[PDB]
Amino acid sequence: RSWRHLVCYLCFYGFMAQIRPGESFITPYLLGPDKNFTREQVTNEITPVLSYSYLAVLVPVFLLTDYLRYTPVLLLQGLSFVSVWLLLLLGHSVAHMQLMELFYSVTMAARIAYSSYIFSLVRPARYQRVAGYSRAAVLLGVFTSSVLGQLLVTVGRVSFSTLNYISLAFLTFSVVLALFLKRPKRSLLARMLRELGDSLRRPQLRLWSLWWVFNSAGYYLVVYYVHILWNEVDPTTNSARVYNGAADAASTLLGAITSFAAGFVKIRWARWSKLLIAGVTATQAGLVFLLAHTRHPSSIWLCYAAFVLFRGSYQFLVPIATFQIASSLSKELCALVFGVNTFFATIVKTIITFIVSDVRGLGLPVRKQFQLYSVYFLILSIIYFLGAMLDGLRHCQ
Repeated sequence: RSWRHLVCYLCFYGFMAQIRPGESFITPYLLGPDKNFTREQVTNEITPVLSYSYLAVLVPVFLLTDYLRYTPVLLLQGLSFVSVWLLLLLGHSVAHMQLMELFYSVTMAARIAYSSYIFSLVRPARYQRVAGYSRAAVLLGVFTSSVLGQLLVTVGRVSFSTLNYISLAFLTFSVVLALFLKRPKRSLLARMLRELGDSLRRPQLRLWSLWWVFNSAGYYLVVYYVHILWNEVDPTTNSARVYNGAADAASTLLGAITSFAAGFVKIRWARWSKLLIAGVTATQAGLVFLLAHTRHPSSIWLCYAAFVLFRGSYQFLVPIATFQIASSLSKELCALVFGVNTFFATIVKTIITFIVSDVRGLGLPVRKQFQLYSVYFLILSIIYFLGAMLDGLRHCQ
């Protein structure tokens, strides 16, 4: 009886909090006529601050979430989203946008807290069902937010400034709603070290761990800079012409459908893993190279298709990795295993972005940067293919 109230309220809160209309249109807004911002300043100054701040903030945020009750951190995440949008709306110089990226890193940092919170509150026996409902609700919210924003701008022909104002009310409502949710009762050691040592010896785990470390950072870099590349391809003379949100919605739908597929044959494809990684990485590298090589104004639709295909391809691979990693370990150690992996991936991403894009260095523009990322992904694919071939060589004997 009373259980249903919280069961629906958690899903409602998640769905409402994923309603960010202007998130996908932030990059065009920065380059819009109303703001005297150059593309090179955006590409060389802002996102490096995002990456560095993410690396700086990750570990303390997770440790605070685990030590403290989750509800404070969830409220902090909502408040951080509010602050990010306020700074974006009132940003007046490059330093303001740098601070905005600093705050947005915090919001990005606490996304994983939600799953742990839901796991803590719900009874262990009923955890699976409620977790599935929550994942469905949050994915639906993410899918509908971009659709709502893009449809509002496209046919409504509303200006960009209006869109962010509309988004602000939704963010305020999200934080207000989040404030109410009840805090978990009680979710607060050589055994952990022994378990980590024992599990680490497993062969299957290391491959996926390295994949998560490197390919994840590459994918995140591509995701960050793709919007700037799109703006470079075509000027946004008219607000309606842009369809950034539509690509995000399509990518969300494709990722959902393909992730559904992974579970269908996750076990049946366990034996063949290196070859699968090589094949997927090859397609990702080809798509990145295609994005880099497209310069004609009228091919923009094909660029959108390549991007949605790339994001879908990356999304397809995640569930298999999560399943393979989780099986050996236990719930207690899973969060630590994921956290360490995430931290190493962020360190790698920080190094790469500081080298390629950060000032006081190469500082290459977006085009050559994507051209370099293409070679990076191709090298990863070649390494995986060579490893698979070496493994197969012994199998014959």
